[PDB]
Amino acid sequence: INYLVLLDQLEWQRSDNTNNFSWSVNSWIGGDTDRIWLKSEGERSNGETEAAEAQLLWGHAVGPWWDLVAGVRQDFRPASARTWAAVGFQGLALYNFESEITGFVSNGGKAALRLGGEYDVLLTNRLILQPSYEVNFYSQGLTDTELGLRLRYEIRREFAPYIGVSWNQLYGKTSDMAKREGEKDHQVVFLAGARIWF
Ligand SMILES: CCCCCCCCOCCOCCOCCOCCO
Ligand SMILES: CCCCCCCCCCCC[N+](C)(C)[O-]
Repeated sequence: INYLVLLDQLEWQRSDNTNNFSWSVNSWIGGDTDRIWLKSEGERSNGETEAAEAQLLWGHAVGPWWDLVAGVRQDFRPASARTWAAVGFQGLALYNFESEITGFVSNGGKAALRLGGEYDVLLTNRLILQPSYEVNFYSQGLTDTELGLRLRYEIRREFAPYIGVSWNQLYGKTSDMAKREGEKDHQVVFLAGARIWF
């Protein structure tokens, strides 16, 4: 009936001797009370997609801005794949906020939880500063946090180039493995990209 295509982040990322193209896409299709969400979010470098993740979710409205979502998450790595059942809650109001809390369950008793949010701070009607956060837990369990700041200029409302920074931290076993591989367990990542929706 209607739809929204929101390519929320299409961005090249630069940190310590790393470089990738990353994406975060969060789109939906349907009616006023029920919709199908298509989410996708991933990284590639050197023509090799290092990692990709997709979710297909039924969203049922529970109030003016919030949906209950239930569906499937599919993770891809070059030599492996993993399927999760997903259930959570998703809020979205364009030019205001997005917020999500989703749990995931997979075969081997594996569970995960993701918290995320962003909100728009209008500097002008077209220059918009967007702080964001994402928190990931895994249990077989806090694994990682990303605190972002993206400054976009809406040329068109449909094409908004931006620059930004993300403060990324690892925790616990993920942090210990990072250090064991000779790497810091935190990064400042620099971003250039575009936000596109229609
Ligand atoms: C509030 C905005 C913070 C601005 C931080 C500075 C961003 C500077 O970098 C912008 C251009 O670079 C972005 C990432 O680079 C792409 C990765 O590959 C490039 C290879 O050089
Ligand atoms: C279970 C997740 C909790 C999310 C908290 C939601 C905030 C409640 C108020 C925002 C809007 C609620 N509303 C109006 C959609 O019903």
